[PDB]
Amino acid sequence: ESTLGAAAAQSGRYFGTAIASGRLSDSTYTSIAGREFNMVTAENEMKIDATEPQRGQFNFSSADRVYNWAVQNGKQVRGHTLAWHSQQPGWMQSLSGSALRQAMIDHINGVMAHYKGKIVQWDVVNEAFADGSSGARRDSNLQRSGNDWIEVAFRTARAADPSAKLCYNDYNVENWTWAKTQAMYNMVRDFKQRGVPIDCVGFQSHFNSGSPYNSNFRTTLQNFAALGVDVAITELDIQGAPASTYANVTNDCLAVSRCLGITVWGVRDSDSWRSEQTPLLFNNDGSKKAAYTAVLDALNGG
Ligand SMILES: O[C@@H]1[C@@H](O)[C@H](O[C@@H]2CCNC[C@H]2O)OC[C@H]1O
Repeated sequence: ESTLGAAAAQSGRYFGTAIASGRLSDSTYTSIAGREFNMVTAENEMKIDATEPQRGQFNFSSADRVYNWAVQNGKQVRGHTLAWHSQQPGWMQSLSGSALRQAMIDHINGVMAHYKGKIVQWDVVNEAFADGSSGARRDSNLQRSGNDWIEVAFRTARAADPSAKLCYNDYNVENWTWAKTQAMYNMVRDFKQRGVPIDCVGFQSHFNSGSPYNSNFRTTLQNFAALGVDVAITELDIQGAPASTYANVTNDCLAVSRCLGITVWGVRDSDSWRSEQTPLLFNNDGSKKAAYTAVLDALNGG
């Protein structure tokens, strides 16, 4: 096949991108993204602050611009994200304890109701683990509300939209030997033992010199799949966009039956949150980089 999404679809997978609503007037952006991807994540518009800028007062305008663009262009949508320490609106940042817990639940219920039946995967909880050697939970208002915040978010989501696949998403959890990875593994294992409703694990896959790709990513993906969850590569970007690493990651997904697909975190290098690291598949002018060709060839089986 001639495009990433179509090539992925031949093996039953998707190839997605992050979409920014403010860029939906950019003809190069929309035409390349339209052609190449069959899955969309809103880069910012489905986050807590965007969707609930005042408590109880939802604003889906920008989110729906992304959603509607996706489905008008034949893509499915991953919802990102319902419960996270970052990009909280001010009103939620000030809450703690039981009041925060109620607001977290209310936010999940309101957003999922708006999209009920329409979104195939939700990143219900994002980035709950600390970096480094401890495997501890990240300090946040949510974590301070109790260790059960994650499980409660998942149980809330399962009740709100039983059709959605519920994902836990994080970064620096790709290398099988890292403490953070093992913390996430043991959480998912615990959730499956205690009946907590988790369907998928998202590996953000932000690879760079401080958190480099390792061939053991395939092992990580296999081992999580064996716990009885799907796995997905959710926010892939790679410092310098080396073709070799991009091919390795693609082949790791293709090797694991329950790897649903790959999303890259943007279209052109200049669209990237980390543009200075030139970490994506298209040049600033929209042309294909060497890494594009390596991914397409891997998806096509040679
Ligand atoms: O525009 C930027 C987004 O790309 C960025 O997205 C996060 C990358 C790290 N993982 C979670 C994602 O939501 O969020 C910051 C924003 O400024």
